[PDB]
Amino acid sequence: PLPLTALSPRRFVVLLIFSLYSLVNAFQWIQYSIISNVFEGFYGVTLLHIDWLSMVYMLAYVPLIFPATWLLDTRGLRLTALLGSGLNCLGAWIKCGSVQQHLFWVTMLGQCLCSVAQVFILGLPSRIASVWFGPKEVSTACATAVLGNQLGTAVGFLLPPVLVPNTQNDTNLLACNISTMFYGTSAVATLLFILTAIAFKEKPRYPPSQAQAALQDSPPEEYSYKKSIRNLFKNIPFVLLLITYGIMTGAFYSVSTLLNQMILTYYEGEEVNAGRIGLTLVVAGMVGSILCGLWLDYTKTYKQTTLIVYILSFIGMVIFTFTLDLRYIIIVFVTGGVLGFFMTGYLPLGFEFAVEITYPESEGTSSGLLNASAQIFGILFTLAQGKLTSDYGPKAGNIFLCVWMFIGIILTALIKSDLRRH
Ligand SMILES: CC(C)CCC[C@@H](C)[C@H]1CC[C@H]2[C@@H]3CC=C4C[C@@H](OC(=O)CCC(=O)O)CC[C@]4(C)[C@H]3CC[C@]12C
Ligand SMILES: CC(C)CCC[C@@H](C)[C@H]1CC[C@H]2[C@@H]3CC=C4C[C@@H](OC(=O)CCC(=O)O)CC[C@]4(C)[C@H]3CC[C@]12C
Ligand SMILES: CC(C)CCC[C@@H](C)[C@H]1CC[C@H]2[C@@H]3CC=C4C[C@@H](OC(=O)CCC(=O)O)CC[C@]4(C)[C@H]3CC[C@]12C
Repeated sequence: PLPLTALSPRRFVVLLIFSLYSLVNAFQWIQYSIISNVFEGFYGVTLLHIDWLSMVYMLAYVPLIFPATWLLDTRGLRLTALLGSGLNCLGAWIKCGSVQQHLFWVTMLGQCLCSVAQVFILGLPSRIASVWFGPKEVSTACATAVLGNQLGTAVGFLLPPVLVPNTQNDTNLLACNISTMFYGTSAVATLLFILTAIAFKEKPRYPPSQAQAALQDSPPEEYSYKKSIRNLFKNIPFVLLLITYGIMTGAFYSVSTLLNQMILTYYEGEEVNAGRIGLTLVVAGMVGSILCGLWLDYTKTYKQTTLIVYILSFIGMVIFTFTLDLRYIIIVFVTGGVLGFFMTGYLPLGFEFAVEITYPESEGTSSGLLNASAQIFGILFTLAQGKLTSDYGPKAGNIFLCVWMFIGIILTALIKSDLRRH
């Protein structure tokens, strides 16, 4: 109680503003893929181009996460938030000027800018929660921050199909709809960036928590990211957890990117239904994350719960694979909901397991490695599954995903640890 601790209303504002612009970023990640056929027709490109529009996020994250983490640690929260918001706004504005049949590269540049923004955006939740919220409010603030990005992904799934119908016959109408969507996104991003500039302060006048007061009082300490990574790789259980988490997240990313292709293969004129399926998957994933966190809290064992969740995710993936072609959209809805539930439920559990197993290694390095593995696996799975679907049909790529999930289960079982919640 020696230092003075107080809570300011501005924290909520900050938690809102980030949760908004981060949301927007997530939207921009999946806007193209969900209507990938429409953009393919408009730009006269192949589906691989639209897949790369989504994979640029993953590609940009891998080489910039560690530099971004260092910048956040050294310069503070405000600079990172401003960078993320401004980059997202600039990417949206560039996309606004990319609405033409011969200007795909402008949209690619805007998407790359949004990808660079994501690197700054993704790391802010926990740091903001610690800096601006008290001990009891930290968990809720972090949950809201992550839910912002998840809701952004869900909205990116749902909205573009409604906003941009597949009017390939009329180029003017398609261009007008794409321009409307881009201008709306740009306006929202600009407003959020202005709000971040005006109100997003570095930290409150007084620390919200005693732990935050101690952290701020402590002098800065330099950390060697390379040494931390080398020590982490020595931990074979952590390597196995990294591989499994990357496999699962990459499978989710590949399914999200190629969902439109799989749905359009068997159901025609169902882009809106595909977006609804994606939104159902994301919402079920949120619910599964909450329920799996509760299950882990009750049972208190990382290994058993993680393995069971992985097995359930594999079963759901197989069910979706072998039910997609039944030509019933409701079955696709249910299977996608179950699959997203289990897949997104796995992610927090695996992340916590990897963070705890790596102790006392810095959480930043482990988080960066986990996310980089997720991005790499997502890129590889997206490429392989897209090629398989184009050449042999969605079932081949889905079976490839199922095989990778089975390999992930095998790796998870091989993990040797008795770690328990403390
Ligand atoms: C600044 C950071 C975020 C990195 C940004 C990198 C991108 C500008 C690069 C990385 C991978 C590239 C893609 C890698 C492979 C392809 C497939 C390629 O396909 C063809 O040329 C097919 C031609 C045919 O149809 O015969 C077209 C370019 C494209 C989309 C590339 C476009 C430019 C990309 C997205
Ligand atoms: C498990 C599979 C699927 C993914 C494995 C990924 C790693 C092997 C790669 C991915 C990103 C890489 C990092 C990307 C950027 C940098 C910054 C780079 O900075 C420097 O050159 C200076 C470092 C210093 O200050 O000592 C050092 C290597 C490092 C940490 C890299 C180390 C190796 C990493 C973690
Ligand atoms: C850990 C990594 C290295 C695993 C890689 C596994 C791939 C080599 C497998 C996984 C899914 C397989 C595909 C699943 C389904 C099919 C459909 C299949 O269709 C056919 O024409 C033959 C069967 C039939 O008659 O229906 C042809 C092989 C193919 C593309 C398979 C080719 C081999 C794939 C890509």
